[PDB]
Amino acid sequence: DVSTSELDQFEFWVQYAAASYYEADYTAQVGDKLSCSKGNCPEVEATGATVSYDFSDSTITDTAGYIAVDHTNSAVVLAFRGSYSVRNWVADATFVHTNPGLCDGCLAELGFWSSWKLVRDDIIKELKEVVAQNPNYELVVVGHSLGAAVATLAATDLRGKGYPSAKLYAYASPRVGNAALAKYITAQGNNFRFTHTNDPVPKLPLLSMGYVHVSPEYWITSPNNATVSTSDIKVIDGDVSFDGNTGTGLPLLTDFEAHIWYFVQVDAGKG
Repeated sequence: DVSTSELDQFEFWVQYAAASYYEADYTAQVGDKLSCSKGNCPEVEATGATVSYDFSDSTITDTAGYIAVDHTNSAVVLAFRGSYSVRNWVADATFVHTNPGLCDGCLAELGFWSSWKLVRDDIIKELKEVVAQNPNYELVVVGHSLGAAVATLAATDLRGKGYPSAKLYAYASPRVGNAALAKYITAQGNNFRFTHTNDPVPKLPLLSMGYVHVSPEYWITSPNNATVSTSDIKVIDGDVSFDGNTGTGLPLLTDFEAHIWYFVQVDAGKG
Protein backbone atom coordinates (compact mmCIF):
# COMPACT_ATOMS: atom_id res chain seq x y z
CA ASP A 1 -0.91 -16.60 -16.37
CA VAL A 2 2.39 -16.86 -14.53
CA SER A 3 4.69 -19.85 -13.93
CA THR A 4 4.54 -21.72 -10.57
CA SER A 5 8.05 -20.48 -9.79
CA GLU A 6 6.87 -16.87 -10.41
CA LEU A 7 3.69 -17.41 -8.26
CA ASP A 8 5.90 -18.91 -5.46
CA GLN A 9 8.26 -15.85 -5.29
CA PHE A 10 5.33 -13.33 -5.43
CA GLU A 11 3.63 -15.28 -2.57
CA PHE A 12 6.90 -15.20 -0.57
CA TRP A 13 7.95 -11.48 -0.72
CA VAL A 14 4.49 -10.12 0.39
CA GLN A 15 5.18 -11.85 3.81
CA TYR A 16 8.02 -9.35 4.42
CA ALA A 17 5.36 -6.63 3.75
CA ALA A 18 2.92 -8.40 6.15
CA ALA A 19 5.72 -8.42 8.80
CA SER A 20 6.26 -4.61 8.49
CA TYR A 21 2.78 -3.93 10.00
CA TYR A 22 3.73 -5.44 13.46
CA GLU A 23 5.07 -2.95 16.00
CA ALA A 24 6.98 -6.02 17.45
CA ASP A 25 8.99 -6.32 14.18
CA TYR A 26 9.83 -2.60 13.66
CA THR A 27 10.59 -2.06 17.41
CA ALA A 28 12.50 -5.31 17.73
CA GLN A 29 16.04 -5.34 19.13
CA VAL A 30 18.97 -5.87 16.74
CA GLY A 31 19.20 -9.60 16.15
CA ASP A 32 15.61 -10.50 17.04
CA LYS A 33 13.89 -12.82 14.58
CA LEU A 34 10.96 -11.58 12.50
CA SER A 35 7.62 -13.14 13.55
CA CYS A 36 4.02 -12.64 12.80
CA SER A 37 1.52 -13.14 15.62
CA LYS A 38 -1.55 -13.69 13.35
CA GLY A 39 0.06 -16.23 11.03
CA ASN A 40 0.57 -14.22 7.82
CA CYS A 41 4.32 -14.64 7.33
CA PRO A 42 4.86 -18.42 7.80
CA GLU A 43 7.62 -18.75 5.09
CA VAL A 44 9.50 -15.67 6.38
CA GLU A 45 9.44 -17.24 9.84
CA ALA A 46 10.84 -20.49 8.28
CA THR A 47 14.01 -18.73 6.99
CA GLY A 48 14.98 -17.52 10.45
CA ALA A 49 15.51 -13.96 9.02
CA THR A 50 16.60 -11.58 11.79
CA VAL A 51 16.44 -7.76 12.14
CA SER A 52 19.62 -5.85 11.41
CA TYR A 53 18.11 -2.33 11.86
CA ASP A 54 14.52 -0.98 12.26
CA PHE A 55 12.75 2.43 12.43
CA SER A 56 9.37 3.17 14.09
CA ASP A 57 6.44 5.42 13.10
CA SER A 58 6.20 7.73 16.28
CA THR A 59 5.09 11.38 16.44
CA ILE A 60 7.27 12.87 13.64
CA THR A 61 6.49 10.33 10.94
CA ASP A 62 4.08 7.61 9.92
CA THR A 63 6.75 5.50 8.18
CA ALA A 64 7.94 2.42 10.04
CA GLY A 65 10.18 -0.42 8.83
CA TYR A 66 13.25 -2.58 8.96
CA ILE A 67 16.37 -4.06 7.42
CA ALA A 68 16.34 -7.90 7.81
CA VAL A 69 18.91 -10.49 6.60
CA ASP A 70 17.63 -13.67 4.95
CA HIS A 71 20.30 -16.34 4.94
CA THR A 72 17.99 -19.05 3.46
CA ASN A 73 17.60 -16.90 0.32
CA SER A 74 20.77 -14.73 0.37
CA ALA A 75 18.89 -11.41 0.57
CA VAL A 76 19.07 -8.11 2.44
CA VAL A 77 15.41 -7.05 2.89
CA LEU A 78 14.40 -3.38 3.22
CA ALA A 79 10.65 -3.18 4.10
CA PHE A 80 8.44 -0.12 4.41
CA ARG A 81 5.17 0.47 6.27
CA GLY A 82 3.45 3.85 5.42
CA SER A 83 0.35 5.55 6.87
CA TYR A 84 -2.32 3.18 8.19
CA SER A 85 -5.08 5.85 7.72
CA VAL A 86 -5.50 4.65 4.10
CA ARG A 87 -9.28 5.05 3.86
CA ASN A 88 -8.83 8.82 4.71
CA TRP A 89 -6.14 9.14 2.04
CA VAL A 90 -8.34 7.66 -0.74
CA ALA A 91 -11.24 9.93 0.41
CA ASP A 92 -9.51 13.30 1.05
CA ALA A 93 -5.81 13.38 0.10
CA THR A 94 -4.28 16.06 -2.09
CA PHE A 95 -1.28 15.37 -4.29
CA VAL A 96 1.35 18.03 -5.08
CA HIS A 97 4.35 17.61 -7.40
CA THR A 98 8.00 17.90 -6.22
CA ASN A 99 11.28 17.33 -8.24
CA PRO A 100 13.08 14.47 -6.53
CA GLY A 101 16.43 15.21 -8.25
CA LEU A 102 16.31 11.75 -9.91
CA CYS A 103 16.06 12.63 -13.67
CA ASP A 104 13.73 15.22 -15.34
CA GLY A 105 10.72 15.98 -16.43
CA CYS A 106 10.87 13.50 -13.37
CA LEU A 107 9.35 15.45 -10.71
CA ALA A 108 7.33 13.13 -8.05
CA GLU A 109 4.47 13.02 -5.34
CA LEU A 110 5.53 15.32 -2.45
CA GLY A 111 4.08 13.15 0.47
CA PHE A 112 5.68 9.95 -0.78
CA TRP A 113 9.10 11.53 -1.58
CA SER A 114 9.11 13.34 1.78
CA SER A 115 8.79 10.01 3.74
CA TRP A 116 11.82 8.53 2.01
CA LYS A 117 14.04 11.67 2.24
CA LEU A 118 13.42 11.96 6.02
CA VAL A 119 14.87 8.48 6.66
CA ARG A 120 17.32 7.99 3.73
CA ASP A 121 20.66 9.29 5.29
CA ASP A 122 20.46 6.70 8.08
CA ILE A 123 19.18 3.88 5.83
CA ILE A 124 21.97 4.63 3.27
CA LYS A 125 24.60 4.32 6.12
CA GLU A 126 23.09 1.08 7.58
CA LEU A 127 22.79 -0.68 4.17
CA LYS A 128 26.54 -0.16 3.40
CA GLU A 129 27.49 -2.04 6.63
CA VAL A 130 24.88 -4.76 6.31
CA VAL A 131 25.79 -5.28 2.53
CA ALA A 132 29.61 -5.07 3.47
CA GLN A 133 28.95 -7.97 5.86
CA ASN A 134 26.96 -10.17 3.40
CA PRO A 135 28.74 -9.59 0.07
CA ASN A 136 26.93 -11.75 -2.55
CA TYR A 137 23.46 -10.97 -1.12
CA GLU A 138 20.90 -9.17 -3.27
CA LEU A 139 18.84 -6.23 -2.02
CA VAL A 140 15.04 -6.63 -2.06
CA VAL A 141 12.94 -3.44 -1.48
CA VAL A 142 9.42 -4.32 -0.29
CA GLY A 143 6.20 -2.58 0.60
CA HIS A 144 2.46 -2.83 0.80
CA SER A 145 0.00 0.00 0.00
CA LEU A 146 1.38 3.48 1.08
CA GLY A 147 4.63 1.76 2.03
CA ALA A 148 4.76 0.34 -1.56
CA ALA A 149 4.86 3.94 -2.84
CA VAL A 150 7.76 4.87 -0.46
CA ALA A 151 9.42 1.51 -1.33
CA THR A 152 9.26 2.41 -5.08
CA LEU A 153 10.90 5.88 -4.63
CA ALA A 154 13.54 4.36 -2.25
CA ALA A 155 14.52 1.61 -4.78
CA THR A 156 14.83 4.12 -7.62
CA ASP A 157 16.99 6.39 -5.50
CA LEU A 158 19.18 3.42 -4.21
CA ARG A 159 19.78 2.16 -7.79
CA GLY A 160 21.52 5.48 -8.63
CA LYS A 161 23.34 5.41 -5.30
CA GLY A 162 25.36 2.18 -5.38
CA TYR A 163 22.75 -0.58 -5.71
CA PRO A 164 21.79 -0.91 -9.44
CA SER A 165 20.31 -4.45 -9.09
CA ALA A 166 18.03 -3.64 -6.11
CA LYS A 167 14.80 -5.59 -6.70
CA LEU A 168 11.36 -4.01 -6.06
CA TYR A 169 8.24 -5.83 -4.83
CA ALA A 170 5.43 -3.16 -4.66
CA TYR A 171 2.10 -4.52 -3.48
CA ALA A 172 -1.01 -2.35 -4.01
CA SER A 173 1.06 0.81 -4.66
CA PRO A 174 -0.59 4.11 -5.71
CA ARG A 175 1.08 6.10 -8.58
CA VAL A 176 4.26 7.85 -7.47
CA GLY A 177 5.40 10.09 -10.37
CA ASN A 178 4.78 11.60 -13.82
CA ALA A 179 5.49 9.89 -17.19
CA ALA A 180 9.17 10.75 -17.15
CA LEU A 181 9.61 9.24 -13.63
CA ALA A 182 7.50 6.10 -14.60
CA LYS A 183 9.72 5.68 -17.71
CA TYR A 184 13.03 5.98 -15.82
CA ILE A 185 12.05 3.39 -13.13
CA THR A 186 10.51 0.90 -15.65
CA ALA A 187 13.82 1.06 -17.69
CA GLN A 188 15.84 0.13 -14.49
CA GLY A 189 14.28 -3.40 -14.53
CA ASN A 190 13.61 -5.72 -11.54
CA ASN A 191 10.16 -4.13 -10.80
CA PHE A 192 7.27 -6.40 -9.62
CA ARG A 193 4.14 -4.23 -9.07
CA PHE A 194 0.88 -5.84 -8.13
CA THR A 195 -2.74 -4.87 -8.22
CA HIS A 196 -5.79 -6.78 -7.04
CA THR A 197 -9.24 -6.79 -8.78
CA ASN A 198 -10.75 -3.29 -8.32
CA ASP A 199 -8.69 -2.05 -5.33
CA PRO A 200 -8.97 1.76 -5.25
CA VAL A 201 -5.51 2.56 -3.85
CA PRO A 202 -3.56 1.68 -7.01
CA LYS A 203 -5.93 3.93 -9.13
CA LEU A 204 -4.51 7.09 -7.49
CA PRO A 205 -3.48 9.76 -8.10
CA LEU A 206 -5.35 9.52 -11.44
CA LEU A 207 -3.99 9.33 -14.95
CA SER A 208 -5.73 12.75 -15.43
CA MET A 209 -3.57 14.28 -12.55
CA GLY A 210 -0.43 13.65 -14.72
CA TYR A 211 0.78 10.52 -12.84
CA VAL A 212 1.84 7.22 -14.47
CA HIS A 213 2.58 3.80 -12.84
CA VAL A 214 5.80 1.78 -13.37
CA SER A 215 5.29 -1.20 -15.81
CA PRO A 216 4.56 -4.07 -16.07
CA GLU A 217 1.44 -4.61 -13.89
CA TYR A 218 0.79 -7.90 -12.08
CA TRP A 219 -3.09 -7.95 -11.83
CA ILE A 220 -4.48 -10.48 -9.35
CA THR A 221 -7.99 -11.38 -10.58
CA SER A 222 -8.92 -13.96 -7.83
CA PRO A 223 -11.35 -12.71 -5.13
CA ASN A 224 -10.65 -11.65 -1.51
CA ASN A 225 -9.79 -14.60 0.80
CA ALA A 226 -9.21 -16.73 -2.34
CA THR A 227 -6.06 -18.58 -3.05
CA VAL A 228 -4.24 -17.09 -6.00
CA SER A 229 -3.35 -19.54 -8.74
CA THR A 230 -1.27 -19.40 -11.90
CA SER A 231 -4.44 -18.65 -13.89
CA ASP A 232 -5.29 -15.62 -11.65
CA ILE A 233 -2.47 -13.12 -12.53
CA LYS A 234 -2.55 -11.10 -15.80
CA VAL A 235 0.57 -9.18 -16.98
CA ILE A 236 -0.25 -5.65 -18.34
CA ASP A 237 2.50 -4.06 -20.44
CA GLY A 238 1.63 -0.33 -19.92
CA ASP A 239 -0.43 2.01 -17.69
CA VAL A 240 -3.52 2.57 -19.89
CA SER A 241 -7.01 3.83 -18.95
CA PHE A 242 -8.83 0.65 -20.14
CA ASP A 243 -6.45 -2.05 -18.82
CA GLY A 244 -5.92 -4.03 -15.57
CA ASN A 245 -6.92 -2.44 -12.26
CA THR A 246 -7.27 1.10 -13.74
CA GLY A 247 -9.77 -0.22 -16.32
CA THR A 248 -12.26 -1.37 -13.60
CA GLY A 249 -13.30 2.37 -13.20
CA LEU A 250 -12.78 5.36 -10.84
CA PRO A 251 -11.75 4.27 -7.40
CA LEU A 252 -14.72 3.52 -5.08
CA LEU A 253 -14.32 3.28 -1.22
CA THR A 254 -17.09 0.53 -1.47
CA ASP A 255 -14.26 -1.50 -3.18
CA PHE A 256 -11.74 -0.87 -0.25
CA GLU A 257 -11.70 -4.52 1.07
CA ALA A 258 -9.75 -5.75 -2.15
CA HIS A 259 -6.82 -3.56 -0.81
CA ILE A 260 -5.68 -6.05 1.96
CA TRP A 261 -6.02 -9.38 0.08
CA TYR A 262 -2.72 -9.55 -1.79
CA PHE A 263 -1.92 -13.35 -1.54
CA VAL A 264 -2.53 -13.15 2.21
CA GLN A 265 -4.10 -10.64 4.57
CA VAL A 266 -1.16 -8.16 4.45
CA ASP A 267 -2.27 -5.75 7.18
CA ALA A 268 -3.29 -8.27 9.95
CA GLY A 269 -0.27 -6.79 12.04
CA LYS A 270 -2.34 -3.63 12.87
CA GLY A 271 -4.67 -3.11 9.91
